[PDB]
Amino acid sequence: MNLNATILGQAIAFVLFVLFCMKYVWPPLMAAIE
Repeated sequence: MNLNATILGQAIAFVLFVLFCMKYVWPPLMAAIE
């Protein structure tokens, strides 16, 4: 079942999360710790 778009979109779900951590968490994390 080579449903490309779903595997691609699973990788989107992963990458979007990961970079959202690299951007919407990094600065306030940095401010909190130093």
